[PDB]
Amino acid sequence: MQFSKMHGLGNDFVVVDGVTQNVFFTPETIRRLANRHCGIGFDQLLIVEAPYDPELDFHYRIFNADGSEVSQSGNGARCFARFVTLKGLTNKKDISVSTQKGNMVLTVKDDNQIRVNMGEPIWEPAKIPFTANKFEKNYILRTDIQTVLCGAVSMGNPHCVVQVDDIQTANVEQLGPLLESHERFPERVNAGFMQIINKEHIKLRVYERGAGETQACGSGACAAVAVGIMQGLLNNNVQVDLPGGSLMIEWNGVGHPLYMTGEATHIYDGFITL
Repeated sequence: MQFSKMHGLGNDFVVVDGVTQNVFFTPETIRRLANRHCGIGFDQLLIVEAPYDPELDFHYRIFNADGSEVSQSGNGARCFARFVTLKGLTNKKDISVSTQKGNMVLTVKDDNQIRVNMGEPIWEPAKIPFTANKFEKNYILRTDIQTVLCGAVSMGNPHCVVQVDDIQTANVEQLGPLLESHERFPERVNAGFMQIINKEHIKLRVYERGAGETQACGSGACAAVAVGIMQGLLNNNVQVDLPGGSLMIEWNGVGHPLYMTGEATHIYDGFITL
């Protein structure tokens, strides 16, 4: 079996062509391959598959080191786009792809970066889902230790964005869990902590739904910028600094889709018989 190793902002993936190859991995095999000392070594596994839909170009699944399939809006999108391009699985500039959760359109920029069309941000509370009487630019959320103000929005997945003075000392450890599993968020939520440096630059930390804080949560960068723009604290093109690295977010407001742009790097190609 052939595979490629790639990385994008804090995460390193093993990407496999599951289109021209029939691939299957027991959760066990995945755990073995993810092991950095006895296996290939990687944070997540990405399989490119047929879409079984004449309107899409591809589909792809992501598995964590535990061998479980996961659905994180936008995750692995850039590595996927560069992989199908490099491997000649497609030659289009705009690629339609579906993930376990939703759909996306990827654009391979001339500068070699990947621009992801994340669609229009969803504000209606009920559609997030988030329990609230009506829409608000800033919602009052009570937690056992503090009442916080936050913007709430959906990029397919639920988001809670709290602004903080200093990203390094923000109480992510305690507020993250309290927000992530707050009652007013029926299906749980991704809790973002945003420090605004200026109208076109922010630093972000995310306590991902069910996974906690990691090196980078793209959909989180999207939500944070969307909220900031909605509140009038940010311009329409913003650089987001996640722990793993930076992303560029562009959103022209309601009626427009939000774009997320970043890099994806090919490292090497491998062959392994399972």
